[PDB]
Amino acid sequence: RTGWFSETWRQLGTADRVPGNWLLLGEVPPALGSLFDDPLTAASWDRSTAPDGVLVGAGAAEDLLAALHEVAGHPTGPVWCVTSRAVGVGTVDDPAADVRAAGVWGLGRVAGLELPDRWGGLVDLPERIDDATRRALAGTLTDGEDQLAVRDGQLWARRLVTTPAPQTGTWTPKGTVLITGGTGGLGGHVARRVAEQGSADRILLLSRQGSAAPGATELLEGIRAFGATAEAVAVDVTDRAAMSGLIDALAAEGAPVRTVVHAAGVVRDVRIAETGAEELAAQMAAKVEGALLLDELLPDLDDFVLFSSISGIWGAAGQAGYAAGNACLDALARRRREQGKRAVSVAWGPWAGGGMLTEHDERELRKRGLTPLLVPAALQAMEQAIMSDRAGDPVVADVTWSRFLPAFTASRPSPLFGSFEEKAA
Ligand SMILES: NC(=O)C1=CN([C@@H]2O[C@H](COP(=O)(O)OP(=O)(O)OC[C@H]3O[C@@H](n4cnc5c(N)ncnc54)[C@H](OP(=O)(O)O)[C@@H]3O)[C@@H](O)[C@H]2O)C=CC1
Repeated sequence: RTGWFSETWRQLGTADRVPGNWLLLGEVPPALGSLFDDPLTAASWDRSTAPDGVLVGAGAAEDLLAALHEVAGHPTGPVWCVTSRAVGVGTVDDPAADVRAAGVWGLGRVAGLELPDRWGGLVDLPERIDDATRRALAGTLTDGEDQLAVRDGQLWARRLVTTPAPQTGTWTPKGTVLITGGTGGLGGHVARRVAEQGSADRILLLSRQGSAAPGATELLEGIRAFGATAEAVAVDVTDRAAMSGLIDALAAEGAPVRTVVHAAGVVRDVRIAETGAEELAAQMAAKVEGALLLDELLPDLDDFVLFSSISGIWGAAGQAGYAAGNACLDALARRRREQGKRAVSVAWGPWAGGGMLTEHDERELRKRGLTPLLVPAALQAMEQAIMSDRAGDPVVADVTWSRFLPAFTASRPSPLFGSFEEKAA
């Protein structure tokens, strides 16, 4: 049975300062630096002394990555990371989405899994740090929650819960459908689904390999049987000149892009300790910079569909960059909807039937309570997510909680999944 889940936030039921010898990294603003008496910086810290805590001010995943490299191999107290505009609590005073800040949370969750005894947590604060905000943070740093937000002086804690699955009509995309990563595994399944519907004029499969991609010839032949024209174009989704050229040429033909499905991306297994800034950027490029470029160049679309991952929802060891990029996608969908435009980001669990996952990957996933979604089930859930009468960003995965939770929490407890614990209501 296909699991549908969503992020939600629980309002929790405060100090004037934070005692001790703290190390402040990244950009900690003056209204927070003043909570600490004589705090250390990266420059002033004598690495032989263990600070009582670390506070990292991060605007993007790279900032948190840099801070974690600074403290690697040195004893410190808990490492806490503060952001702003990184999460949407669902209150009236929620700020507008900051795509790059959201990446901090994707990476930070992975830090919790890789460095379970060292990682403190994430706190999202309002942009303007008033006295109420100062006190909420101080109480948090002085006092098991590790994914927190401050809104109107109150603390909220992040949770993952079930939602209802949308019950919708049929997805019938029209005109030109652009599928980035379209010659890949999931891209190909989506391409065939679109073709089968018989609603579109043109299906464009975009990837760096284009028509030179393995399997592309057979994929295109199969699509071309159904009525729409189809082509594979060899284009880097991060290349502004190439992307703008393609989009402009289609509009000039009277066949402008009307739907985007963004499945371009890469996945690597590299611990934070082994991930440099350049590699982090390479890991995030197609997924994040591609999506941002698409959003910019295509303000008027019927649909803008981002293929995200459970990695950006709850994290996995070795997936810092992958998780960060996926968290960015979820934020971009929120941002685009705030601008009055259609967008959905579906945070998928593993799929069966090819792509990123090898036969062996699939068997290890099942071990930790993740069963690959069958392709028909996944595609149906995709249609449901797109055609939903209400905006949301769904998490869609086949999770067996009795196996998943003990594996996920083996090295570190997780209040995120409270609703799946023994006797949870
Ligand atoms: N398989 C799964 O279980 C899961 C997949 N996802 C997401 O689905 C998407 C596709 O996954 P999947 O089909 O498995 O993976 P694939 O590797 O099969 O497909 C990825 C595609 O992205 C393309 N790509 C990578 N970089 C660029 C770039 N700079 N410009 C244009 N295209 C690029 C690749 O082609 P090329 O190298 O030719 O450029 C390839 O076609 C990914 O974004 C992934 O994160 C999410 C959750 C689960």
